[PDB]
Amino acid sequence: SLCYHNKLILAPMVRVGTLPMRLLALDYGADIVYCEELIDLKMIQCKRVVNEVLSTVDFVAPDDRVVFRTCEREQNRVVFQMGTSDAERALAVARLVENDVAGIDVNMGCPKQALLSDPDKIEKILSTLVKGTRRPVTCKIRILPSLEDTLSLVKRIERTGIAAIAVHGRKREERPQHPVSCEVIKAIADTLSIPVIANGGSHDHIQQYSDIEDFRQATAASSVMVARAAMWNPSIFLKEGLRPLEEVMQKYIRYAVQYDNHYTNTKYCLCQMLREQLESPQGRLLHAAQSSREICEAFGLGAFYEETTQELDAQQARLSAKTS
Ligand SMILES: Cc1cc2c(cc1C)N(C[C@H](O)[C@H](O)[C@H](O)COP(=O)(O)O)c1[nH]c(=O)[nH]c(=O)c1N2
Repeated sequence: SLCYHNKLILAPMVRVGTLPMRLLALDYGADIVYCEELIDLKMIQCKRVVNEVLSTVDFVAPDDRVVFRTCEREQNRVVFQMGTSDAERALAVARLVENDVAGIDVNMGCPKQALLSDPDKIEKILSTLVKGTRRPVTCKIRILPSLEDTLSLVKRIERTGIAAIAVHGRKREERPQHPVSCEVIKAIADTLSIPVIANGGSHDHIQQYSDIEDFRQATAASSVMVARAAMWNPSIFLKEGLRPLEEVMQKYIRYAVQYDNHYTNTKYCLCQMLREQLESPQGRLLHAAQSSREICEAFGLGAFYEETTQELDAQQARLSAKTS
């Protein structure tokens, strides 16, 4: 049901791509939102729990930590990314989450101790997945050192029946400071019979909404996935123009509290948004903050925090045995 053509996509990002960021990207016009990479070996340990208090579906590890949290609002739009090096374990993890997500993605940059380097194994993991789940299956790659090797590999990958491929147009051995190769992404999109999601354009190509469609045309790709630009301000997806960072940060913080996001993750994401402004008044208050309450107070959201905490407590009582 998920279509990968002509879309704006939030790229998978460790730490950044937890539920609050995903929901905020959807608010601002992203069509598809990837979660952070999560490890198959960790996910197989988790229990699926319907959390009626938060109105979420939680995947909860044996140490009681919530590894992945989702909700009905993103069900039709969220793509689950795993790091895997074992076909049958990947498939078990996909079946664990498949009823709560719209797509399953494999990060080819992830090791086998990169998967990208081993077409035999890629073909096995991806064909096992494609055959075994009712959701579309994608993968995400970095380009190889030679143009010709890159084109042969993607032809191999494509024959596994995946629905789309995201291509970060940088070689493994080069920083984000090196220019992105639109030439290569164009050659891949020209070659492949499946949609290609261009990636790697933030900063050097993508500073405002209209840069996204420009990058898509330069790459001749079907869609564009955005990571760093969205991490800095997820209203990058909004056709009408960027929103003021204060509005965005407050909206982020509200989601983080309403979905009981761990405060260290909330703080990490805010620090990425405030990257040029750690010395601003709010920057310094954030730095000192050691709890979600203190994060909220740093942004003028103390009354919001108290009220929401009371709401979530009252919801918990309402939904307990005693009320029955
Ligand atoms: C903080 C952070 C975290 C991650 C990443 C990046 C950043 C900045 N990236 C890579 C990312 O998806 C993307 O390919 C690159 O950042 C290039 O695209 P942009 O130019 O940033 O839009 C990444 N890639 C991936 O496949 N899975 C992941 O979970 C991560 N995590």
